[PDB]
Amino acid sequence: RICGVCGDRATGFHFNAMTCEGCKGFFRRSMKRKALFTCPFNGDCRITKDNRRHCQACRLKRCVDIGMMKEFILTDEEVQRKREMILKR
Amino acid sequence: RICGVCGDRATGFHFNAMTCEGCKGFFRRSMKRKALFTCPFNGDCRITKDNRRHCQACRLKRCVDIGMMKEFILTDEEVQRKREM
DNA sequence: CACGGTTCACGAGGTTCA
DNA sequence: TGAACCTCGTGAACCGTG
Ligand SMILES: [Zn+2]
Ligand SMILES: [Zn+2]
Ligand SMILES: [Zn+2]
Ligand SMILES: [Zn+2]
Repeated sequence: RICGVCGDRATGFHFNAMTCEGCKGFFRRSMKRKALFTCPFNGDCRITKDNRRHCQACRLKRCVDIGMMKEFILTDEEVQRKREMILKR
Repeated sequence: RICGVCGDRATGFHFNAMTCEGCKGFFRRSMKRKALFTCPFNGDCRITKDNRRHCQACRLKRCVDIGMMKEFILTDEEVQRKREM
């Protein structure tokens, strides 16, 4: 269906919210990288499939608000223990 | 395509507008200095690739008249925090 | 299939130096 | 001023396990 962050074509659930592939990734990177973003405008930017790269603060706050969750992102160790298991197959 | 300010060949989007490399820089430099310009002639020079730099006031105007947003310029703070790594 | 991650080409922000 | 260059954030493709 539709991405709950930017409106774009969703591709399924990601981190617990219906989203597109861009926002799936923006959300994982942003949380892992612990980025802190700051809106250049008013803090209530209207996110769309085309302007979403313009306000990260608003995009990120939106992800969290529609329900996306960091706890679903793997930790480095979980990834490692996981690379080890695919590389043991 | 073509630069929305001078007609030069644009290099991609810049501050949210299709623009050449020079107008890109001119915009960012002006805004980072708040630089206010005045125009030596009337107040509507026709900006071209050639003259382009003879009227700062009219150019910066046209820049804004086509979308370029000073908000997309990195803040002294962000330009810094980031300037570390 | 669903949904975690990884790969890699590409856009757009800033910087250098003539 | 602006050509040329350095960076890294993006997202389309794609891999792998549950
Ligand atoms: Zn989205
Ligand atoms: Zn915003
Ligand atoms: Zn131009
Ligand atoms: Zn003028």
